[PDB]
Amino acid sequence: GFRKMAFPSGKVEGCMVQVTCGTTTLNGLWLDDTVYCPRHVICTAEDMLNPNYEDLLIRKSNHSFLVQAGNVQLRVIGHSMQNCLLRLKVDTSNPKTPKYKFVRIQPGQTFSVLACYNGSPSGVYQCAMRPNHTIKGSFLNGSCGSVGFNIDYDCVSFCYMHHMELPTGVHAGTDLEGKFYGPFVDRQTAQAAGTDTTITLNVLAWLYAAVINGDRWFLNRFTTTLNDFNLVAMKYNYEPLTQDHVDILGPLSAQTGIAVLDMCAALKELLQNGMNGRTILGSTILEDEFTPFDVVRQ
Amino acid sequence: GFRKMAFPSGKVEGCMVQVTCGTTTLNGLWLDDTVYCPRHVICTAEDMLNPNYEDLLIRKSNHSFLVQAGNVQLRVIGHSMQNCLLRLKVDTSNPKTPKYKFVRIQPGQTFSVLACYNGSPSGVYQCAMRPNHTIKGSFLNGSCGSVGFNIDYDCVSFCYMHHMELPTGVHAGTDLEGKFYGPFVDRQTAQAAGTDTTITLNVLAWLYAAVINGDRWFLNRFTTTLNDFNLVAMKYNYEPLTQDHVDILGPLSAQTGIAVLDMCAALKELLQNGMRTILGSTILEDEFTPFDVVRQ
Ligand SMILES: O=c1cc(-c2ccccc2)oc2cc(O)c(O)c(O)c12
Repeated sequence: GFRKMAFPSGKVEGCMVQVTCGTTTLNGLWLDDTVYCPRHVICTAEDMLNPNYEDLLIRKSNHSFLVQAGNVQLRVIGHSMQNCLLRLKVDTSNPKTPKYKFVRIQPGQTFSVLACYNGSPSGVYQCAMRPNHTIKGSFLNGSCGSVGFNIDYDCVSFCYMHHMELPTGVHAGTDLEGKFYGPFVDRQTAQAAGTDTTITLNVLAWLYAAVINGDRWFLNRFTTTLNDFNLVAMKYNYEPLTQDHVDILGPLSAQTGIAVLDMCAALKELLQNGMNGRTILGSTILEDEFTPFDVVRQ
Repeated sequence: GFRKMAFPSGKVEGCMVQVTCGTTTLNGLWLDDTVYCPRHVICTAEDMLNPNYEDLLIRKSNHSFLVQAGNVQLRVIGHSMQNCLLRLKVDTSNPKTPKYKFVRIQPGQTFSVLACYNGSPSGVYQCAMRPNHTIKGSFLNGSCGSVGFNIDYDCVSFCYMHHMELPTGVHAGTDLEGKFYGPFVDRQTAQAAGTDTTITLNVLAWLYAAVINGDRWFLNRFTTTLNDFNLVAMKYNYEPLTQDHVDILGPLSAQTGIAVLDMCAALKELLQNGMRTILGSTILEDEFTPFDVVRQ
């Protein structure tokens, strides 16, 4: 009844191409006359903490990159490195280029991922940027260069390009300027992310979504202080709630009729006692990948 | 890393339009020179208690249906009824019509929904045809005509068109021939879905997925016949397992080394004793197919 939804992916699907350098093939994003892809496509198996990407790329030519848009092949007439991305300039300008921008999303925010393989889209799902700057996504081999995005109006805000899977199985990538999210580097060495936490602002948004959907069982008559709640949050590996967070939830406090500090009391009770086998909005776990904005849209 | 994934929606977005008739607008599906939409578009709020569609349809002309594909308007050149669907022959053939079929989805199978409002795609989600022929979808006021679909290769198998919410909160609709899923009718009436049952095939697939992910407390060394398993399942309102279901679980069984009937013996104990968490939750997921699982 209330479920994760992904943006319609059509404006992105039209931008997906396949980029091959040597014996390596991944996905790239074709916008106007530029193709973006992860730079480790030049990289053989010297990915193993060896890569000097400046050295590997100086030895390449436009000729060494093969880019296919569906059936058609596009001629690479230029190339450059932007952080951990390749910028391939091509002769044809994507007729399907949408209105778009590049944005760097902040932890806790959500976006849709179009999981791609050899340049053909295969799946779409919603997810979130974790506090430790990883995403708990679904990426197989060949998904590299898949992009994450939000759509507002006719405009596509790209926020993520996929680069690698970490040992723990979470995923790491960059924005569309090629700067990584988090402490990661694009080399096949072992890398740990920071210890993750739970997105408090999103759980509270979700609890509001349950109230707005006719699920009030977890509420109570109590209340707590911002700091008094925050003390419970730390004991449970939850992100401290900022005063601004409260201000973000204002509109939802209104429609629900529950004061933000009251919902914290409810949440504090849920964390301490558990859920006793009941469910909220259909889930038996405190759900932290809907934003206030997401809940408003449904 | 197990998430519900929807198919890419773009091959379907290219086909969504806006049908208006009177003061009622909903969504329509535009393939070639025909536009498909729910026939209840021609009803008034009054004529919703016991409508005679053939009557209401005879009392309408081409010029009675407004079909808008974005800013452009399409001209209705013809119109007929196909069961619970209106077929509007249109001015133009859709330049963006993909390779497609009309398939009839079986209970337990899944599909992607493109939730549209005013012909404008809003969002994509995945869901399953429940055994009681409803779906637990996400459809607000204005979603009728939104379409459900699967993609295999470059081809869109259309399988659902949305028509109604039932008082349960769940949703009912037709295939793209206009034949409803279930016993439901496009009249405001006292219809309601039957008792739902759990899709046992998908729960068994979920258990294989959890085993693959390192969760395996629920296994046991007991065994069960198909027949003794099916008898227990039905007492708990789980679908009985068919011969074909057992085969569809073949790949997952071998990948795990857990024989199908051994996983059934584990599910049997969970049904009779309860749970403890599986893949993070205490309720068994039943909308993840065996196919969803093998993809990872
Ligand atoms: O997960 C991936 C990781 C890497 C990689 C290479 C060097 C250092 C770190 C990661 O390359 C890839 C290339 C692909 O075509 C693909 O589908 C992938 O999933 C990966």
